[PDB]
Amino acid sequence: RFLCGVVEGFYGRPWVMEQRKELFRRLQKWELNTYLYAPKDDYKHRMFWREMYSVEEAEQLMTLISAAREYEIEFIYAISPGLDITFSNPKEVSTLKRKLDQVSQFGCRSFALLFDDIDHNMCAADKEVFSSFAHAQVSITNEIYQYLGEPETFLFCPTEYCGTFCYPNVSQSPYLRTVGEKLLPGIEVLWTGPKVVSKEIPVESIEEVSKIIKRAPVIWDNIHANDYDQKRLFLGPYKGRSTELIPRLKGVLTNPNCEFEANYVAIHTLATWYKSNMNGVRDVLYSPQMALKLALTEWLQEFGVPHQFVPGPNEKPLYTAEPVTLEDLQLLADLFYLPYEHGPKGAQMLREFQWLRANSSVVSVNCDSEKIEEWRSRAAKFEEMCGLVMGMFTRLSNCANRTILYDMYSYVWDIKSIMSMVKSFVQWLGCRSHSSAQFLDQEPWAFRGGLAGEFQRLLPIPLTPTSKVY
Amino acid sequence: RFLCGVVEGFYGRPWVMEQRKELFRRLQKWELNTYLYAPKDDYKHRMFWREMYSVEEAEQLMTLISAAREYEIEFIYAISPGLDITFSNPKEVSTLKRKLDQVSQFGCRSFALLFDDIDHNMCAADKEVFSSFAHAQVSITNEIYQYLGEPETFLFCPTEYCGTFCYPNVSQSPYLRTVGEKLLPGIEVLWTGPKVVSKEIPVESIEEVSKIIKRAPVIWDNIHANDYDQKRLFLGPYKGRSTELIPRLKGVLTNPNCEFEANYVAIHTLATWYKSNMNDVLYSPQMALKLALTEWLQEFGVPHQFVPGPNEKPLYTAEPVTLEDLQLLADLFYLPYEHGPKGAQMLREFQWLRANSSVVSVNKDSEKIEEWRSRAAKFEEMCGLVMGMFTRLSNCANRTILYDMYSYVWDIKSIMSMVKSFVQWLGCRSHSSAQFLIQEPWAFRGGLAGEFQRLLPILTPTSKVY
Repeated sequence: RFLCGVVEGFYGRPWVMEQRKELFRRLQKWELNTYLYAPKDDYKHRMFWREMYSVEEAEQLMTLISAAREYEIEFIYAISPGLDITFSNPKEVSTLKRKLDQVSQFGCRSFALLFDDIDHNMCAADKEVFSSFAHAQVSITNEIYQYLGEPETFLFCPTEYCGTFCYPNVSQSPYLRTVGEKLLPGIEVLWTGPKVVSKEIPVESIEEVSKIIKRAPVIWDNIHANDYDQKRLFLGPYKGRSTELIPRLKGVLTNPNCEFEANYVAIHTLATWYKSNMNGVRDVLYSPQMALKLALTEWLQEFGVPHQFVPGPNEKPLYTAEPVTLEDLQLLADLFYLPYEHGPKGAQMLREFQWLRANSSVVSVNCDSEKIEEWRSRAAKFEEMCGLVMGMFTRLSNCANRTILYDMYSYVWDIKSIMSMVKSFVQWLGCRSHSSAQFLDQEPWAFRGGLAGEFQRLLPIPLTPTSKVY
Repeated sequence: RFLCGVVEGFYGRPWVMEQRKELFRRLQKWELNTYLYAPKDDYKHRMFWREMYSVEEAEQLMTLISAAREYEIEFIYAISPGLDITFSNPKEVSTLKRKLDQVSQFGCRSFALLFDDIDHNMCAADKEVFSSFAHAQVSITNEIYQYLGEPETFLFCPTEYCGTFCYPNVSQSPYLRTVGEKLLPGIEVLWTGPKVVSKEIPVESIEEVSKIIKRAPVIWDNIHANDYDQKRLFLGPYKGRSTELIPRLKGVLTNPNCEFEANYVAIHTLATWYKSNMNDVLYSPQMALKLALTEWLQEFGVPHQFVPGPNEKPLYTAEPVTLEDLQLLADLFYLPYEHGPKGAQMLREFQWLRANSSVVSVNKDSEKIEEWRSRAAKFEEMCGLVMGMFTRLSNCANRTILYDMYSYVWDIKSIMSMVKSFVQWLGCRSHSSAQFLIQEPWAFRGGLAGEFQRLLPILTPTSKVY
């Protein structure tokens, strides 16, 4: 019995009910089994955790819970009271019971209390009653677990939810020692690995934490989360998590991109990883590369589905003729790959452009043959690759599935707009030994990224135009 | 008779029907009168301009046209065939007629042909028939204008839509000379000023273009457009266009932020500007901003109890969004070529602190050091105002407004938090051995796009993400 699935647990615009229902269908299809409702900014889940749902909201939740049951997906209702609950007040604890009990009357049998991203400071009244922040949390979590009839699945998200957050380290944390000792053993605890967004989750980091919390954790995986950086998106495969973790874990619930339709790879490849070693104990089962191909091959089929003039040899050919290919998606994913890694093709373009720039002088004076025919042929290879990015954009912009397009638009627009400008600059580097033109005062580009961008930059890390915005 | 209003004319996720209806209400309330339907990526407007609307799409457009009429707003249906059309083929010109006549059967009496953002290259068959790109455009525009009964309002968007796009300049462009000469005089021409996103639209730039096109243009204003840069948003006032342009113009239609609810300031201040000299002395950008923000505020407390003791945990949700929070948010996301007073100020203070950083990284020059400390503390407090702004907005009852703006407000507060941290660290340099970043997200900020952009020519802070 292993919880594998998705947690809607990020900041910003939550998913709407139609999308949650569609998620359940995808989860079932890929043989996953769990959804955890935890959208940080759905107002009645965290900020206003005290308010009961209205009649309409109640009707929408009942329908959603029914849809989970119909798709053989376990629906886990989480709540996040940690920003302002007075833990020692029994009127507050009753409010929390009332809320959760309203939800069980919607049909829900699984629950969670989340204490992620809050400070350690307690109010005066809670310090009189509890000796540490952990004691207060564990107390109300135990009291709520028991009030709900000790449900088969109840989750707890600690404030120290990753290696780096544990004062002073994982294995001596007083916060986690208390959680391990006092949190009832039927309750499961959530963990995100060594960091908030863990590049790898090694087996020993999980043995280490399993010992102080005294169970195998459920992983809350932020690998594909993109709420922390406006320009980023993650389409690369589930990676850096050994199939050997599966027997050492109670589950994995991935918290992925905000943009719903961008999560085809993230969820599909998680499912391939789980299925690969569903029944192992205490030979190379999962290949990230092969799983990416499986997922992109299957994602492609959705682009032609919504959600006969033929011009002569002399006439204007159809702008719309060419559909999105598999090679376009392999490329898109390599440009928007993983949090600590660009995909092979993007890393390559970046490396070639760095090289062209630092060897730029070779081509700005007057013929040095062997170095020069190297630069020209790498520069032409690079110009062709920039052309593949524009093609990828152009064909996506024409696909029949507009819902997928809109979710990804601003990302694909951004990369193609920047590759177009990079290509232009490489072209200009190759004219320096005969063109007098300079490259480019004030258009959009002087202010790129807005005010945020200016601060970020000051910290430690028949003649077509140039002045095109669109 | 002057067309003033909004054009939904940007790239990306278009507005949905509920939002367009709500726009009409806002337009009416602020005494504007025109909407121009032109969403670049609504598929049947440009890419697939040839396809007729389905029964459902047809029903939705009839409803929307009815709503425009009900709110005393002129609905102008635009279409953009320029990527694909063979101009010389009469089957193609007929397809275009069929499309537009389906739309007039929805109730629409006003139309537009847009040729923005396409190349000048014609196919072989069109060069046999037309001597220039302009001739071909003007021909089908005139043919369509006449077929529809020479309707009162018909617009044309040229390919050379701004000063910088005119080869070789505005006043000698063969493309614009042809447009001025041959485009029927009842048809109106769209223009965006000296540039795509014009900082100013001076009076003479409009006299200059008015003479070669031989009428007063309608302005298509991209001042507040934000489709060209993922991280940007514009909440500052309508600025850089004199009230004296009004008599020299047939209208102004603003193409604003993609995020619907962000356009409260952009549209309200445009309306204040028009009203000021319907028939700079008359209009103050600053005063117009205040008017619009004070009225915008009222929407935040509206959607779309336990009282803790002196000992107990105080409500996280207690403090509502203030007027001072919105003035600050707007100053951080102001205009395309200008930050608002408060953001320019924070930037200037932070630049100063950084370049005088050395003063505090050694030790006996007292007056310069007590200057740095007190400016550094003043700056730390201002970074705190940005976090306040964020946390109160994140608690407001109008969730629709919040969601439209969330990732921008999150981004600024997340960066000010990191800037503040760095200023704190600069003031420990004369005793702390700690380095700034000891990777986590920050090494890869902006993604691959960010790394290319950087190479073109001009509880720990790394560890906490949220």
